[PDB]
Amino acid sequence: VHRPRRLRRTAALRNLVQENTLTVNDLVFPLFVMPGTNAVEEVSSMPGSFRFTIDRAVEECKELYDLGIQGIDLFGIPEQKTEDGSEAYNDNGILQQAIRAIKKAVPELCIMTDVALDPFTPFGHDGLVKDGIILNDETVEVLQKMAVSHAEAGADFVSPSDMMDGRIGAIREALDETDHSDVGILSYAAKYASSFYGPFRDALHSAPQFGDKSTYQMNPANTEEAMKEVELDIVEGADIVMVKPGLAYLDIVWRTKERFDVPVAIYHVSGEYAMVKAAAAKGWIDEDRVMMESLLCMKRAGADIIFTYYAKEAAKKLR
Amino acid sequence: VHRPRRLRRTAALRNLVQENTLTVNDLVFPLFVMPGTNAVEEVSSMPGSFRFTIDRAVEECKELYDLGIQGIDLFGIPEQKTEDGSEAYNDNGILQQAIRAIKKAVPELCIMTDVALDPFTPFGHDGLVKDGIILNDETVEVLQKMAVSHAEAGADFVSPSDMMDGRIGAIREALDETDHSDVGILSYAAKYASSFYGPFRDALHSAPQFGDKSTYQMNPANTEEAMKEVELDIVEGADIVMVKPGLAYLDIVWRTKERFDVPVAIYHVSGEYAMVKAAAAKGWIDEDRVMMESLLCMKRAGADIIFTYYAKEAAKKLR
Amino acid sequence: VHRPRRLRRTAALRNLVQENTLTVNDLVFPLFVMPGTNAVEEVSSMPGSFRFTIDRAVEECKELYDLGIQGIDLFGIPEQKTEDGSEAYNDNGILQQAIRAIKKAVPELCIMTDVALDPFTPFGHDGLVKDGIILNDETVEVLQKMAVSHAEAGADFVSPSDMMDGRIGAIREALDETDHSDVGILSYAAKYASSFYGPFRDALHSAPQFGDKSTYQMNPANTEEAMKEVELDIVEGADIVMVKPGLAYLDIVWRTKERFDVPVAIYHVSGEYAMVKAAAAKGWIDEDRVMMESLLCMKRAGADIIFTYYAKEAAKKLR
Amino acid sequence: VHRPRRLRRTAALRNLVQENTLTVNDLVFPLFVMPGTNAVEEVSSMPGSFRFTIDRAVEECKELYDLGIQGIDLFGIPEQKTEDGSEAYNDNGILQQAIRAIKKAVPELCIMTDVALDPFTPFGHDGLVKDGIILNDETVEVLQKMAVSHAEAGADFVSPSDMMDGRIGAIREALDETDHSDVGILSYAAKYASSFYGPFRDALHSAPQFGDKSTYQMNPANTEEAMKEVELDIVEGADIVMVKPGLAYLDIVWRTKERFDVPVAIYHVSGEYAMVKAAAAKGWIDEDRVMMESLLCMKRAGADIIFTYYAKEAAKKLR
Amino acid sequence: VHRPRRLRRTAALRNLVQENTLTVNDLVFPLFVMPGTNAVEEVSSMPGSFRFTIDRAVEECKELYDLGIQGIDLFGIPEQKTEDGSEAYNDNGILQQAIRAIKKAVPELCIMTDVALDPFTPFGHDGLVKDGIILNDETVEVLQKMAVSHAEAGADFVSPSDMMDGRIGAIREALDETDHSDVGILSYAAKYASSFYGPFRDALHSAPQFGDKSTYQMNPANTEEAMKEVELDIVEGADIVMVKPGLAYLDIVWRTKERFDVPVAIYHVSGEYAMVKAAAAKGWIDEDRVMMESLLCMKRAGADIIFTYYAKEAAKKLR
Amino acid sequence: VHRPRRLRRTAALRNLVQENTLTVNDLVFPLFVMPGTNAVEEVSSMPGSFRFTIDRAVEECKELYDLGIQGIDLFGIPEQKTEDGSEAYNDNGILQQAIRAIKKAVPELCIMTDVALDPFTPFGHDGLVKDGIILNDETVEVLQKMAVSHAEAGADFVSPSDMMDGRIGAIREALDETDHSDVGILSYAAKYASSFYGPFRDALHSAPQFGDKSTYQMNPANTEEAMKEVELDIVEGADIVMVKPGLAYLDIVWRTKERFDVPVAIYHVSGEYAMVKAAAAKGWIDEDRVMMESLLCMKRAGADIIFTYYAKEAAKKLR
Ligand SMILES: *C(CCC(=O)O)CC[C@H](*)CCC(=O)O
Ligand SMILES: *C(CCC(=O)O)CC[C@H](*)CCC(=O)O
Ligand SMILES: *C(CCC(=O)O)CC[C@H](*)CCC(=O)O
Ligand SMILES: *[C@H](CCC(=O)O)CC[C@@H](*)CCC(=O)O
Ligand SMILES: *[C@H](CCC(=O)O)CC[C@@H](*)CCC(=O)O
Ligand SMILES: *[C@H](CCC(=O)O)CC[C@@H](*)CCC(=O)O
Ligand SMILES: [Mg+2]
Ligand SMILES: [Mg+2]
Ligand SMILES: [Mg+2]
Ligand SMILES: [Mg+2]
Ligand SMILES: [Mg+2]
Ligand SMILES: [Mg+2]
Repeated sequence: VHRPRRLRRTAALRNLVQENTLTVNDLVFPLFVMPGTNAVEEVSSMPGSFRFTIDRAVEECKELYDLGIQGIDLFGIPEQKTEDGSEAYNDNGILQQAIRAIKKAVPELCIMTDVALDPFTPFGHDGLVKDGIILNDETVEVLQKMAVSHAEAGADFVSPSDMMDGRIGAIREALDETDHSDVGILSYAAKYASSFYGPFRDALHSAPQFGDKSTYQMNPANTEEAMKEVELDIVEGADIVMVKPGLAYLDIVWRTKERFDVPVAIYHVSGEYAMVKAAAAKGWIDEDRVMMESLLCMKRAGADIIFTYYAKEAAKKLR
Repeated sequence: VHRPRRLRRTAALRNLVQENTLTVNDLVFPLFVMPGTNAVEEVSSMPGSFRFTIDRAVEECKELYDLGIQGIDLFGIPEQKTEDGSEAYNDNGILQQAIRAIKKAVPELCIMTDVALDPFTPFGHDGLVKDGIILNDETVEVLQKMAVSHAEAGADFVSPSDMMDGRIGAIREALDETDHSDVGILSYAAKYASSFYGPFRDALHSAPQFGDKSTYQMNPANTEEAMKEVELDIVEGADIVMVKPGLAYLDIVWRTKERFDVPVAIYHVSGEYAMVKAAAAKGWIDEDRVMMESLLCMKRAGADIIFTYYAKEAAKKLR
Repeated sequence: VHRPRRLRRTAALRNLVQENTLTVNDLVFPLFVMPGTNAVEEVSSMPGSFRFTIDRAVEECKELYDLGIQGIDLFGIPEQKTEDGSEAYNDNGILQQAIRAIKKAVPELCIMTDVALDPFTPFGHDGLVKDGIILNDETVEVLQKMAVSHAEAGADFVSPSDMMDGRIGAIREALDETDHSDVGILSYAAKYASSFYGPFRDALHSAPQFGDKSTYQMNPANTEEAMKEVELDIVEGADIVMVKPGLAYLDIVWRTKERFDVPVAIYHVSGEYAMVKAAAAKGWIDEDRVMMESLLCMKRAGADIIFTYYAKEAAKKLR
Repeated sequence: VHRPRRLRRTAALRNLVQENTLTVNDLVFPLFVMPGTNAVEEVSSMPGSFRFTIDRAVEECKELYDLGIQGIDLFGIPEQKTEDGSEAYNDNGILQQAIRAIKKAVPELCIMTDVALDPFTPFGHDGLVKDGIILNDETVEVLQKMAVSHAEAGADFVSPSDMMDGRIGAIREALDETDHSDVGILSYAAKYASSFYGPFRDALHSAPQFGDKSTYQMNPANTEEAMKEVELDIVEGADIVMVKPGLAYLDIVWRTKERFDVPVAIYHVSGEYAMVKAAAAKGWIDEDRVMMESLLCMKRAGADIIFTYYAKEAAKKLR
Repeated sequence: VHRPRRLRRTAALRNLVQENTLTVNDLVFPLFVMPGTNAVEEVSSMPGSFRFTIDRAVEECKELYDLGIQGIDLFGIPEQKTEDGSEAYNDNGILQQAIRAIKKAVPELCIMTDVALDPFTPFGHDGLVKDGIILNDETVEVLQKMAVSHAEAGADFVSPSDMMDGRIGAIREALDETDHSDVGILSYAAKYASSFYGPFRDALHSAPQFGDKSTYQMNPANTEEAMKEVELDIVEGADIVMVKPGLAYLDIVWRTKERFDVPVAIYHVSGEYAMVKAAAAKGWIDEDRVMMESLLCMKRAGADIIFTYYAKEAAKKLR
Repeated sequence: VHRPRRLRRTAALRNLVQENTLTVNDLVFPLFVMPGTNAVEEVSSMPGSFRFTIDRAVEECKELYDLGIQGIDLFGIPEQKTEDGSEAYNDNGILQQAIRAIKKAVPELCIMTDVALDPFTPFGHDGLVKDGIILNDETVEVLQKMAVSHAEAGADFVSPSDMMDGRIGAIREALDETDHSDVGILSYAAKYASSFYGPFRDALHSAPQFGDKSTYQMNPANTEEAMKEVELDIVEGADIVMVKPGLAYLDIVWRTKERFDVPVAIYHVSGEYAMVKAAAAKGWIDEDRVMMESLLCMKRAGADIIFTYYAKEAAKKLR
């Protein structure tokens, strides 16, 4: 009686019933900005990924937008790393310059900016360290000024990847106070303590991360705790809530979409990206096929936004 | 605290968070075929719609598929109308000739065929009439042969618009018996007794429709009864289920999608089409914008397939 | 075994099981009030619709109530349009006079009043414009005084169609402060950026609307975002929540009714009205049948109140 | 913040927000028919209710339909009572004569017929008795013939009040076999062992009811068991399901409507009717107001059809 | 296969599976206290009901508790009725004396006290009347002092039957402020504007109730609005929430129990009581059977507490 | 108020609250068997994976079970490939020899056997090919015999990976007929048309896979269709249901577990395995940590059984 294969008999039927499709409007391109002029350094552990000087990020953002990419996520690599991480909220900071430069050149592009102290401190942590303890409230107060700093330079969205308690609310208070109630917050609501973050940590040159990040980042075994975490951020006022990492976390994505009535974002992490890249170099997989299939998997799971290092290559195929 | 306008501040942000999108793959173009060679009669009450000869129907389907449309829905206008409606299951019938011709020329296109006795009988009803009563089981037995007839001509899908009880299960049985278990059924599961079908009625020249069709077509006031209708049709083995009419019935479309786990189809009826067309001719509305917005509304309501007479125009804009 | 057609066999059975019915108590008549004495101007793009002088609105409200209509929605057309839109909260305003006059003549009628700056400003926007940006908070403070102004003149309900963030709460604070805790608020909770608003914009003579209204009005593709929008307004204290537009938005209506335990209102928009009117002028549809069927569709979708320009014609048929 | 009294401040507002309404189309009038010509005996325990002769029953039905009542429920009082209850399926039985006479005179009225052995047997039970045991399957086999008998006389619906297991499926089978698959079944799905049926019992003169009917009629303490009872009856093929008694059973009515997607019917029992009637005669209550409020309560509980002895009085007021 | 009658075959099986049972712990006895010494007046419209002088209420409360009744609801009939209703919060009031006397004699009994201005004012309303408008906030401030007055005299629970907005919260604030955070509140959360309250209004001799109570008491047609009403009272801090009236409102009771995780109370109103009493006087029903069946109906619907005038007669049978 | 980091402050607290854990009992080791004696060929595209001879397969299973692995999944590589794939049901086939040998040596281990025609046919598809069409019912009839063949050799479970319609029910029928109603079925219920199966394909040497397998394997874009697929398979009688591929499909795994009440299995595909393996060889990721985290992710998604090529390595670490 029931033969499901009827909806798969032809390409002309599979497209009709196809529940989900990937578009360029689902893609956000992360951009690493280092100091200097006219230099582009390839990440050794992320083939195809690059460190960009401000002038080169500007031109990259032209190519990105012309391909139809709507948003970018900016990551800063400072020349000086300090224990108090005060360079994070420097108005003359490399990140701040990048925002200001890109907003001038490509105004129609949405500039999302990372709000974390990870590459701004010698300990390699998202927050301030005292006696081996990564502090909560002391960090958030630094995070407040950082988000203000980004909004000041002209940023559209701030994306705090710190995983501190109640930072989203404080940042909302901080941004509202400084005439930026129109600058949005993409919370990294359920960021897990993953072993998939390798290639990202050498890409930002962040100094030895010391002890692991299990004091604040989620236990990879937990599902219910992600639901608690996301809700707190929505009550705090987050416009968009993200789950990280991506591929092996598509179950959390589904739970967040089915339950919260808020745009869902996902991170196609460096490790996932390096996995596809290394296996294709050996000839064991097809890079193009796996990268696109995995991006469609994220759309099926219920993600609306995908922060991916394959965004530009994905943009070219969806033209 | 909460400012939803943040996700509306720029075209860049609106596109990232946009929950639903319209594609060429959500469109099916209904096609009316009349007897003769090389003639295209425009429908008076549907500007832009045409009665096609088998040879010019082929011409249209080349143009349709090249624009990226995956499926068509065929309607036949027979030279002769009989009380027993036997021409419906004629193997040399115009409908059958059109299927066989289109399938030869453009094989990669999905041919869906209307299974109803409306234009084949002088009484203008979907079934066989006796003493003013439109008969159920006697009709289905004729419909069984009709559906088999289409499959024999080369049809991919059959779309029974009759609204007789238990027709789908019997058609499934009849199709399975004649080695066509790979031919699908798109059921008009919740088809309503609407006054929006005016322009469709004179388009197929169907003879005096007599009294209304409230004895079998659903009461426009009923919601819970659409759920009952759809289920029976799924248990019977429908691959796709349809809600008709479209615009003013998007609540039913949403109920069907949230409850049944089966591809949902919808009909953008001739009345809706003529309504946009007549108001645009006066300059009171923008044709392109209203037609596209109404199509987006249907995707939002949770439809996957849209039977629309604007399909080709919409395809041109999404190209 | 199961033959649903049994409940459709006769008119005497269809009425018994009929899930929903339209009554006069479901209808609200929108009224446009222009300055002057003894003048009634027909809207060129809305046949059957009229611009009313105060003395003529009074007499119209007699005919409306005598037919059994319980509520009216007042729209003002001022002689002077100012960039600050201060005429909106003028106690001697044409809208205010209308409220005061109608309340004297027909006390038993519920006067709902529009709270938006659309026809009161040269830019044709629901709010105040600065550097091309339609302001949020600055607008709401003007909206506060406007609602107070209406309540002062004797209005029963205020219906803010502005689509600003947090206006409903502020208006509730504003009305509570000025001894009007008994004057209700019908929020336009999920008003979409539609291309169906044409004939309404020329009816209020509102000056060229400049750029589109996508910064605040909802994306026609969004369903989940409407659920977020409605809830915020209910927490803010809205007595009634409306979805706009109507016919092609019946899915949102269903979601709002099934989830919020609050009276649901809907807007039968000018474009929908002009569509039925233009097609009937051509003879392609039956005006009476389509207008009533579409009103029943709204009752089926779960609406309690219908703001419709066919209200009086609908009232006459339901007598 | 929240003031619900805002929607109660005026008759104009109460009517707009009113969730449910009572219509003539929700009313079915039960009619008792006795042997003889031209005689109307008033029931002592039901003031306003009458025993009717076939000829005066016709007279009543003209008056009923002209007031707008769509359906009647017929009860027969036979001249002779036999232990095998064979008069129930007599083709010249008074019930059958009444069906055939009413259907000729007022054809546009829906005739529903009681299928029970209560007034046809000396033991006063719904089924056949053996050794003090009211038999199940032996009863249903008699009920099958009874239902067929009514269909043969011209009945539109059969309403089996017996509360035997699996009776509906068998009646459906029996009706389908005898070319009556178009005749519906209104099942007394959750009929309770109530003490409210006093005035109904002497009205049909049913001989000494013996011991109570707790062996088959539901325990007034059971909720979950009504859900079990109703489902079996729907799977068996009931078109409408009924809850009995009415007023004190509105919770069951709500459970049935929220869970089953099938038209729900209810019985306004003789005891409820006599209760209002006796208290009004003392001047302790207002008859008109209580009868109407109780009918509104049933519509609110989610019933669509109401079997009530006040049907004609209610029809007069809704006219 | 499935024969439900198996669980009804014997009394020894019906008791095992019986889902719900009525106990004495489900019963609360309402008590009307008039001024004077050694006098008991029978309510003409409520046979079996009595007006009690303080000394006679004390002795009645002995008989009530000895039968196993845990709670009583006290209603006051003052010698003087004033427009400001200041006698309501008089420490020397007849109600206050009753509380104090009964608490001395039967300490183990739970004294619940009515908090409404109905029999304390000449207009016969639950609140203070100004220009025909029954005031909200002005009433609640009087209600605050009334509840304090009751708690002062030694009351256990206060049961506000006023149906004013936000009274439960204010009374909670008022009781908390005056060292009575341990005195509970049984809110009349969803009290409907019923025509069943007749015999209660003459029992308290309350002066002509003037215009009806539709400005604050619920529309008998509304279900969703009861859900909104109950929640507000639970957020305000109500320990117990009641639905009124009882029998014809068992659907609201079910909705309240299934959704709110809070003890549910119900009122077996005077009109329901007078209905059973009048019909039994005629011999049409069995008083004992109907009274107990209807009390079990309330337990089935999900009520925990039943305010009933048959409580003592019910207590005697459940001994 | 809320600080989730409290449950992350120490390893002592993280372990107490940890929602999910990985055990040796959640692991199944897939085993490839080739013809010959005493030979172990390592897969070029899967480092760590091996082609085993029946005798060395036994050797492996001793080592596997001693580490605590409860189940294995056997794949056969036949010396000869025929178009009818008859070697699949050969009783002296290598697969059958391996079952019979392993079951003798290590009896306490659960032998699960792959039921597919992929490595047995030159066309490289799961079913029989005719005119470019992979046949359904003709395939299942061969699969029936195959499953019976395994049961005859001594298999405990059969795991059909074919993705033909209605194969499970027929296999259940076929197994029950041949006195093997105690042999289970682990259905590949939602197997997707993935590009992750590269390294598995050359491992079993399966001849040119021809065109893709989108005619029967699920579209990676479909969520609702996995729910439809799984249900049919459960109604057919599957004891365990599987989702494939794994990591990028954890949303489907969660949907299946939350809805179906049947043990959920998952496949850690060769592509995922090669991805971790290739990236670790470059030193971009930690092999041990990523492999274990991905396995934990699967347990979190709600899987109970995990088919993984890292099973033995994982078993060593959990020892
Ligand atoms: C139903 C209508 C048949 C009829 O009444 O003629 C099947 C075809 C639907 C077409 C919709 C339209 O374009 O009106
Ligand atoms: C059930 C009652 C039969 C009986 O016990 O006599 C079927 C008829 C219901 C009538 C309800 C009433 O009016 O009491
Ligand atoms: C499905 C894949 C068959 C094929 O396409 O060769 C059944 C076996 C799954 C193995 C998964 C893997 O390791 O790739
Ligand atoms: C979160 C993780 C920081 C770290 O531990 O390196 C902030 C940035 C996420 C992207 C990581 C990736 O691409 O893997
Ligand atoms: C909302 C839309 C304003 C506009 O854009 O014109 C306020 C009034 C709604 C009615 C519009 C209609 O009737 O189409
Ligand atoms: C609510 C109703 C007051 C009234 O209108 O009389 C407070 C007391 C309820 C009991 C009424 C009854 O027993 O009917
Ligand atoms: Mg957090
Ligand atoms: Mg059907
Ligand atoms: Mg809003
Ligand atoms: Mg039954
Ligand atoms: Mg209240
Ligand atoms: Mg399957």
